Amino acid sequence: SNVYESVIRAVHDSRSRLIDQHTVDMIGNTVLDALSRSQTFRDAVSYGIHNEKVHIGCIKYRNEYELNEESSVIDDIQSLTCNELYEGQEPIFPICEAGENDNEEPYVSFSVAPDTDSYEMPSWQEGLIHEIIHHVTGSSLGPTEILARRVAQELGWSEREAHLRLRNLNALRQAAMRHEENERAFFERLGTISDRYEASPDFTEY
Amino acid sequence: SNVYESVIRAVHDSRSRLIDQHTVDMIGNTVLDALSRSQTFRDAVSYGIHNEKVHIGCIKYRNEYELNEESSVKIDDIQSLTCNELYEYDVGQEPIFPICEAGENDNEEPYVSFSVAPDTDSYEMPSWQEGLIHEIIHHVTGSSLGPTEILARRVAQELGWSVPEREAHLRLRNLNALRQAAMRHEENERAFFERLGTISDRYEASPDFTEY
Repeated sequence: SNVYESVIRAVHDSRSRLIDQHTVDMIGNTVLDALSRSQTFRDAVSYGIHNEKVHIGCIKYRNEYELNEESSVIDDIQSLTCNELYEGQEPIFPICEAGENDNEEPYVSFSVAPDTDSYEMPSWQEGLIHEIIHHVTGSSLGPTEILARRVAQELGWSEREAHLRLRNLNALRQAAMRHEENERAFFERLGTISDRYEASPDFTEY
Repeated sequence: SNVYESVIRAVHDSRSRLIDQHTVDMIGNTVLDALSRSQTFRDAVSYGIHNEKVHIGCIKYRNEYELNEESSVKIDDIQSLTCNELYEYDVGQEPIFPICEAGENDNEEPYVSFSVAPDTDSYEMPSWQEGLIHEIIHHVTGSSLGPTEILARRVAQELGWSVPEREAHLRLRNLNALRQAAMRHEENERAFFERLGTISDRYEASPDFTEY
């Protein structure tokens, strides 16, 4: 509860490295739902407090991506089009990792949120929690996937490699399509953040 | 701290009288953003706790609607409403509008009924959000008019949100948010209105939105 507000502000402090407001909300909604309802997320979080691992409140969030080097497109992520997301030769996929900056502050990079009630949401949420789990439990594997599975089950959320890929793809697509009226800037925001550069925290470019 | 968890669970417990997961989501985000960053809102919430008014963690959420009596179209009930009918006729002839109310049930337990939430990043979101805060302001300030109106605009400005003439804008915001919600569930159109009717009859629907 000391921790709910810290996380809320952490999420607010993450806007400039995230793709859209929708992703800002999904993150808030899911991390805090887990924190409230999931006995194993709470133990894992609590463990990190009491064992001098990462305090959830410190964790900030990013939508970092990178080029696919089995592609047949290059250039940059900031110069990609709706259509290129439809022509495993996919331009990009996101950096899904629990990292820390040069200043040793912990962050989670992960896919852009899919749309509410899409098929790919429950899996997205599980993934996000999984990466958080890496930080709070001190882990840089089986144990953490299992752990996240349990959280996902406790919360009622509904080959692995391929599935993971199409999930990460449409999520990109869904987000893109979301802003089709602002396509160019969406990608110029995405390319911006993937270059570890800080964008509009109020998404003024929408 | 203590109130943040209380609210996340009020919301969770509010699901069965809420129209969809998006609205549940939007409510949660909006109330916690206000509680995190708005000094006026926190001042208002504190007051209610200290002075034996409503604790916010007490408050549940509803999307009750009532039929527009002054509407030409005859539909027997909400559950009977159709999308084309929604889309079909504009303000002043709309079948139903939101019940915006800071009420309580017969156990004196507090609730806020309010419009369904409009789409993410839509024109109506900021005003919706401000209106949700308004209704909560009524509970936590102990009230039952301009003072609360003013408090609410203040909260909205402190947070960076946007916004007779007022009524029209409001009435149009309400209707457009209903149209967006309706369109949001185009694959389950009949269930959308069945659920809206059930909530509007003051009965509980499934907390997991199993009809979608």
